[PDB]
Amino acid sequence: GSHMRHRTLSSSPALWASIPCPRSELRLDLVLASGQSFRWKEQSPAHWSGVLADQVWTLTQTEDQLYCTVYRGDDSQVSRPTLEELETLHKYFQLDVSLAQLYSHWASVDSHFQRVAQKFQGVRLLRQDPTECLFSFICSSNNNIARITGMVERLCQAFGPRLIQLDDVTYHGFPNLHALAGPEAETHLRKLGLGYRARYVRASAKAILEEQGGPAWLQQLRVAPYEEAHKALCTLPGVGAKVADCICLMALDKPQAVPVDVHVWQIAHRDYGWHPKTGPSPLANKELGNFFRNLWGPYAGWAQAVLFSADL
Amino acid sequence: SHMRHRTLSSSPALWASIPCPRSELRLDLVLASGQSFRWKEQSPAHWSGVLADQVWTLTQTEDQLYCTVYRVSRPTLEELETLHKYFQLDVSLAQLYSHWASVDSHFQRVAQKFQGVRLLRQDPTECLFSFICSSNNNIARITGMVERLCQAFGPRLIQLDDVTYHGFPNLHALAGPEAETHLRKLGLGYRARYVRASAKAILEEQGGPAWLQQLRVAPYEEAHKALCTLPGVGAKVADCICLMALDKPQAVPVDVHVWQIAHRDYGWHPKTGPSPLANKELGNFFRNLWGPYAGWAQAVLFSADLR
Amino acid sequence: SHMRHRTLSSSPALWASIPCPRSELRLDLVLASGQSFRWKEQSPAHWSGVLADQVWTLTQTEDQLYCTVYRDSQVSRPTLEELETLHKYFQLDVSLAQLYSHWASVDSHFQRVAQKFQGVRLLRQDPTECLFSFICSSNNNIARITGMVERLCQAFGPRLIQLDDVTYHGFPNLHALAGPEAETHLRKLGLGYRARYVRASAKAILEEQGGPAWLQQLRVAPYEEAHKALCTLPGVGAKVADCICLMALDKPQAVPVDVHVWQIAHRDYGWHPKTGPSPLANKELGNFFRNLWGPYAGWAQAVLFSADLR
Ligand SMILES: Ic1ccc(Nc2nc(C3CC3)nc3ccccc23)cc1
Ligand SMILES: Ic1ccc(Nc2nc(C3CC3)nc3ccccc23)cc1
Ligand code: NI
Repeated sequence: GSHMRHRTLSSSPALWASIPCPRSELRLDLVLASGQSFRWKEQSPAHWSGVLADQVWTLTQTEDQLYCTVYRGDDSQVSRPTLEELETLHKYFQLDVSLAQLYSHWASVDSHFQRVAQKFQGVRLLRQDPTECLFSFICSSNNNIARITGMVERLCQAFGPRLIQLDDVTYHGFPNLHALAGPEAETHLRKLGLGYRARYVRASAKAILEEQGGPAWLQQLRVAPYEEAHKALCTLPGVGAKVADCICLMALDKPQAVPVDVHVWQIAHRDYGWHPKTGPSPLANKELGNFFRNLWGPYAGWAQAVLFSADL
Repeated sequence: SHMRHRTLSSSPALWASIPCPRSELRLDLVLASGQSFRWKEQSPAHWSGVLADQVWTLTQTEDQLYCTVYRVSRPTLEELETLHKYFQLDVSLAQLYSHWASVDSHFQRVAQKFQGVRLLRQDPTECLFSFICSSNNNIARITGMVERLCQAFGPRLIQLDDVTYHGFPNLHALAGPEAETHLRKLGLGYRARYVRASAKAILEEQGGPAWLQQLRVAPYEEAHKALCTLPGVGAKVADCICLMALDKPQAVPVDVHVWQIAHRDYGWHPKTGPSPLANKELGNFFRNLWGPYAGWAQAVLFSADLR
Repeated sequence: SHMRHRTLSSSPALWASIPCPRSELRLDLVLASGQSFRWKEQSPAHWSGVLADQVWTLTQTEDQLYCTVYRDSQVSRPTLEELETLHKYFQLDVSLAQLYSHWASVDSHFQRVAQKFQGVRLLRQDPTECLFSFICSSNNNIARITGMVERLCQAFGPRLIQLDDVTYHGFPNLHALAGPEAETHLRKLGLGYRARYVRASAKAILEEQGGPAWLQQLRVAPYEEAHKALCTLPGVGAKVADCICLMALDKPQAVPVDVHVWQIAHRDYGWHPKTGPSPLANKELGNFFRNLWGPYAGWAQAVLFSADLR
């Protein structure tokens, strides 16, 4: 292992900065391991360590403050987070968005939400890098949080740049398309236990580079309307309506995207008495997405995240 | 002299008791569960509110219902009897709970923690205009509208602490030319017109209160149809009044809340989303399951769902 | 009686052990979850009841199943053959850890519920006892059936032993339940209409089917043949026949369906018939759970029942 160690607050308070953030606007423990991102681990209690854009971070919070420290993978000396680095963290947690106001609105139109959301405040959507989000959720088919976390970790060690080692944890940045598109990529990824998903990863990387003109295409979908972005993602190998809706909600700034599968069907039927007006089909899935947009409004995906967090 | 809300230890000379197990009646489940909007717990375990132009305070032990009335004398026999009628204590809740539990496994699991849920026997006039006055969302907003309505149009009875108690208005007061303008200011919106119109309609039809009293004796089906001819009264409101004021224990008021319970807890779908015909079907389902006190069994499930 | 219910600290000379993880068997989830109606927790963590005309007390640690047997005879610790009949009764040859894994892999709902409810397995019951027990199961709950079976056994079954104020009787044979008095007697013991089905089914197995060797033939016969054969008996429909199949005739795929399974299926799985409870829709719901969980569907059901009853 490495002589360099995971930081805690009160081990090294010189190296931590703070963002003013109520625990009611963000609970790290509900957002960082609830199946949005698969790159955060609680390495010591209340201290969440993980990768953002080829930098490792540790995060912890009091009732009113979000405390962050950053580790850089170069000669540069151990330093407290910069202003620009704090701003990318403010963007990542979309803290511009008032969760208090959204919770109020959903509770006003949905009695079920009002009962369940009391114990589950500070559930918001991370704003993820599209590349990371796409290839993460391509590995999401027929999977659970624990197994995906493993696949993504091994995928990053194999294809992503080595950043730094803290204790016995070696941190890698998320691979670029070129690394995942290479001739060995599928064989290698299959060894790492991706199974059939290994093909979709290589094929989607090749497709975006050759057919769509690189990662600037995923950035175009961030600006494009929800419907255009969703259809465009669904043309990729391994990406159907569910995965396209996850990416839309979590990386392409489409707060109205409602990823539908057996889990959402179960909630809808049990808690709302919903049946299709036309069992899961492509058309009924779209109908159930529309139902939740009609009920909750243009941040329907965000309301869904609160119900998922409350069901788990 | 400044008069205060009584407690049982403070002035026990002025309290009478009715023998009543806490299993036959829990005041805390019945008096602020959206049947009546005129009871507040002004001090702990002590419920104060208006019955027929008199203020009462109510509290209970495990075996006794303690009541005091403000008109300095203890409640009379006739006054105790109107309170016995109000809580319909002739009806054995122990026997009903037994019967429902015997035919309904779900009820048996849920009703354990929620004993003493019964239906108040409300004045028809107060019940009708209370439930017309509701957007039918929340207890708090209706409680406000009814309180302000009573201060504006009802006779002043007494003041206890900083609470001024008014009796419910008579039909004449709600039927007047000013009634709609006034009620609109009190925030009723378009419902203010249905209140005035329904008051006029009931007065026009024989004796005002005497018509609603006829519906109390009339069969459930006749009473329900008759209420539905009133401005602002549909099947749901007519079923509330039937169950709560017209002695129709089989009345099952149906809306999205009952649909949710029925579907989730009983696996019920219509055999023909909410429609008038499907709502009637769901009412029939619960009468078939629970029997002639279906409305009372419903009240237990509502009390157990809200907690 | 001068003879008392044993506890593990009171008389450890008379107890033997079977190596058995609490993850493979929780007595407290299996012995009063409506499979058998003959086990009571007479002292905490100590389950006393009848197996094959012998009384047992059972208790467990995290890794061991501790058993003592009461036989007049010299007070002795359980024999090897007696331990083996207990190993058969709990079907401990079957890996519950492997089955739980398989069900959890194909069913997210099961995975959430089965965490707190491990060691739910199916007892292997005597067919006669299971048949007449579950004939009394129509329009009934665990508490009321436990009473009917207890009174039935005292009235018609041989006295085995008394421990404290509890007199233990073996289950009656068919001949005892088939007599001219049987229905009148059983009606007094509070069985109601079920008293008729008990006498009639006893008569039917003796006269029409050639005695209890018929129930042993159904244990060897395929599920579907055994089920149809049970359904020819008075008071045995699809639900009771499926209970007997699962709990006594070694048919792990049998899924007893009634209003209780309908409720779980609809609420927890969003299932509707691809067509309210009917004979055909009940069969459809049984097929749904066999399709989902595989050939041990009945065992997976038992886990959900144990988790629903809490
Ligand atoms: I709002 C929200 C929050 C979290 C996630 N998480 C995941 N959603 C799904 C299905 C339900 C779409 N499947 C997954 C499988 C494995 C891991 C994470 C998953 C999706 C949407
Ligand atoms: I796997 C399994 C586990 C326990 C039981 N128990 C019982 N199942 C039923 C209906 C639901 C089939 N009804 C009963 C009535 C009374 C007592 C016990 C009963 C059945 C199957
Ligand atoms: Ni349904």
